[PDB]
Amino acid sequence: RTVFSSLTVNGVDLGQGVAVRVPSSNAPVTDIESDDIICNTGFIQPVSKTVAAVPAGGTVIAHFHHTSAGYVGPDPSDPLDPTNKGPVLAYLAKVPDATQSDVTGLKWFKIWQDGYTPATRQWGSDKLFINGGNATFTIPSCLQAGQYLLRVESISLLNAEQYPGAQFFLSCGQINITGGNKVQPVGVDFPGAYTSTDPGIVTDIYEVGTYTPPGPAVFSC
Ligand SMILES: O[C@@H]1[C@@H](O)[C@H](O[C@@H]2CO[C@@H](O[C@@H]3CO[C@@H](O[C@@H]4CO[C@@H](O)[C@H](O)[C@H]4O)[C@H](O)[C@H]3O)[C@H](O)[C@H]2O)OC[C@H]1O
Ligand SMILES: *[C@@H]1O[C@H](CO)[C@@H](O[C@@H]2O[C@H](CO)[C@@H](O)[C@H](O)[C@H]2NC(C)=O)[C@H](O)[C@H]1NC(C)=O
Ligand SMILES: *[C@H]1O[C@H](CO)[C@@H](O)[C@H](O)[C@@H]1O
Repeated sequence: RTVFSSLTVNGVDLGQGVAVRVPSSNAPVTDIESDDIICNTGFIQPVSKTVAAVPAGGTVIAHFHHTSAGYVGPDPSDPLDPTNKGPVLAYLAKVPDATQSDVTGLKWFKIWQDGYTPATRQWGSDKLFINGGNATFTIPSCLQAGQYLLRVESISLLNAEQYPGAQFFLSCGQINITGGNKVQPVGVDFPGAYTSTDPGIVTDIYEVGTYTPPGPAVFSC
């Protein structure tokens, strides 16, 4: 169990809950056909009306912690219990307004992931743990400026030998990409991008040799 609940943009911490729709619970989403797979559900109200300005090319940190409160001191399961092996992923979708309530029917492109590295037997989740819940990635330099949602996700595959089983821990940040260029990548639907036959979603982690995280290939300029 883990929750993405704060952002840092080019080394500046925005504050707990700022520009993120923070779920009230650290309970996972498990239904990949639910609209809950888009940006989670049950947000702490009132939801932030901050939209973080981020230059295209800028470095973002999405902060995960064990609970929706963020950092509350030492905890052996903060940011997650590292027995929960799996990937970490980040997607963007262009939106008319990053504070709009309706997140359905958006087109999501993947900008970062960290899956499994066979030679070191290390998962993205292990690195997230080592990094104190910091999922650090760059916003592609060539993107069209404007408002976007930033969907960042930690998947636990501990119970993923069947479907349902995989546990999806995700939130959406609210950003305004500045500068940039004119690229508007092709995206995928949520729900829809993840299916019950995807071997990134149904897998035995005690039988992993190679692993491919679910969803489309990472977009890069
Ligand atoms: O079908 C029903 C489900 O939808 C429901 O789940 C709840 C759906 O409403 C959620 O609250 C939302 C949170 O998002 C707000 O949107 C904006 C977020 O950005 C802000 O900057 C802006 O001001 C907000 O407008 C939206 O206003 C608010 O309603 C709630 O958290 C979910 O639990 O459950 C019942 C199902 O039957
Ligand atoms: C995770 O991210 C935070 C940024 O939110 C890092 O904290 C900052 O570290 C820099 C340089 O190391 C300092 O200038 C800031 O004063 C720190 N801010 C804090 C502690 O709130 C933090 O080091 C990262 N954690 C890990 C384990 O990498
Ligand atoms: C944002 O910051 C990181 C270093 O903190 C860089 O690695 C990245 O290229 C971007 O400048």
